[PDB]
Amino acid sequence: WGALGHATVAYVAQHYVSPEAASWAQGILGSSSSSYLASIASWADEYRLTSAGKWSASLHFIDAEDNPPTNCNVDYERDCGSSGCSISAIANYTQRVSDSSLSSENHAEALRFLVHFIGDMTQPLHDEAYAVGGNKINVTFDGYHDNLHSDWDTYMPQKLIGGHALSDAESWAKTLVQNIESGNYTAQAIGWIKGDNISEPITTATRWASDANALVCTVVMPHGAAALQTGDLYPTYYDSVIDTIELQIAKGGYRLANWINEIH
Ligand SMILES: *[C@@H]1O[C@H](CO)[C@@H](O[C@@H]2O[C@H](CO)[C@@H](O)[C@H](O)[C@H]2NC(C)=O)[C@H](O)[C@H]1NC(C)=O
Ligand SMILES: *[C@@H]1O[C@H](CO)[C@@H](O)[C@H](O)[C@H]1NC(C)=O
Ligand SMILES: *[C@@H]1O[C@H](CO)[C@@H](O)[C@H](O)[C@H]1NC(C)=O
Ligand SMILES: [Zn+2]
Ligand SMILES: [Zn+2]
Ligand SMILES: [Zn+2]
Ligand SMILES: [Zn+2]
Repeated sequence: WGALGHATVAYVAQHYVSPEAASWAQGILGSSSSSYLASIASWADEYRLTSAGKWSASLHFIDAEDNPPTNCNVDYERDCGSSGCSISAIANYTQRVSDSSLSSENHAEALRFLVHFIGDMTQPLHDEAYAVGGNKINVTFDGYHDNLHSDWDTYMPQKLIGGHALSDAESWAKTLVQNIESGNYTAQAIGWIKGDNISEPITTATRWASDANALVCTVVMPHGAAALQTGDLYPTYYDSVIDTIELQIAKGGYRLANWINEIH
């Protein structure tokens, strides 16, 4: 996800963290603001744009080597790779935030990374190798020449909401929260975190990856890529996927809240 998506996942998480957990994260982040998690949700993307951070680019995704749309599957040892992936990064930093030998700012870095990666994992193209996670699939959306990946990360979410300011993410999170507590997602919500255990970060994260990867075959490119490079994707393709985007942003937020609560 782009900026709006990351901030939204964070605001949703802020709603579900216990009051005690919310004070430990605020202490660790050195900020007691109303946007304590949301304001740093995109830090990892800014970091990879620096020479110091270039090494971390591969942590934002897992290139599942499957065969969409026929067969979608994730395999940790087959797909993670030599330079790490989102799954190994979840394990690394879950352990580092609560390590007593590390420094305060080592803890702040780990938390900032967790806030980000738990969200990135729900974007289906972040769990798929094909065409470089869809970046090579050139398409037309709303009259513009984008690529599949950027449409899922940024353009479709912004088409729905209308902007990427923190205030936009705050309002989107509000509707999502309503739906989880008293709406369409209420019955589903518990299944999003069922089984998640901080003492089993690899098994847990692989589960999150498989859940998102399955959508590549059924929703992202159910009829191959050639079917997507031929007309404008709005409104027909847009209409068929926008419900899934909201669902994935909500899962990220709910899972992040529960992860922080368990760690605390
Ligand atoms: C676990 O997290 C640490 C902290 O971010 C990673 O350490 C960085 O590793 C890169 C590449 O080796 C170095 O260039 C950085 O300078 C390191 N930073 C620090 C603060 O140590 C570490 O590589 C991560 N390990 C895994 C397996 O992902
Ligand atoms: C995709 O890439 C090539 C190069 O731009 C182009 O010839 C083809 O028509 C493209 N598809 C669209 C939708 O541009
Ligand atoms: C988490 O993992 C350990 C097993 O290693 C277990 O004792 C604990 O009950 C597990 N389940 C939850 C929900 O924490
Ligand atoms: Zn992202
Ligand atoms: Zn992306
Ligand atoms: Zn990212
Ligand atoms: Zn509530």
